[PDB]
Amino acid sequence: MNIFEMLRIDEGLRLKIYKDTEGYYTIGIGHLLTKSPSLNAAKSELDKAIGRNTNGVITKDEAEKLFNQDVDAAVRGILRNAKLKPVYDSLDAVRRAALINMVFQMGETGIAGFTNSLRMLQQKRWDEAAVNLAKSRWYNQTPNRAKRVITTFRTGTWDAYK
Ligand SMILES: [Cl-]
Ligand SMILES: [Cl-]
Repeated sequence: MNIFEMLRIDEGLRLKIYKDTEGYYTIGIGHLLTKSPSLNAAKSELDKAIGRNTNGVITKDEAEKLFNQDVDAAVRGILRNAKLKPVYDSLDAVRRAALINMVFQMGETGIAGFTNSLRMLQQKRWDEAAVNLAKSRWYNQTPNRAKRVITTFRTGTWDAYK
């Protein structure tokens, strides 16, 4: 298990534009296209992301390519952020994957709300951090995925994912 397999399990793969759990147009491996309500505004963004006229459909290769760029950007965003960096640097390899997952799902700005949990993770207070993480819209909206990420932070293993 690694960060790619992990995120591929949590987001799935769809080759045609779909709407995510929040109702936004997405495609591929959890690649958000836009928050507007317009399917046309989403086809245009897709087109622009792929470099071709897609008509809302892409191939497995194109989805994987966006996925590769999105993980890379998630990691780079963590490393550039003054609040996230130190947490990431303090974590072991498994737990780093867990933080990346959260950033890929919710963006550096969604993660902003986790001030308290991040401090607990930095301190290595696993159980406490797990409790605190769970008191969040995140956890209430996508409980199953939240449980898997949380357990990964609590345990430091990929058990939630075998
Ligand atoms: Cl893009
Ligand atoms: Cl879920």
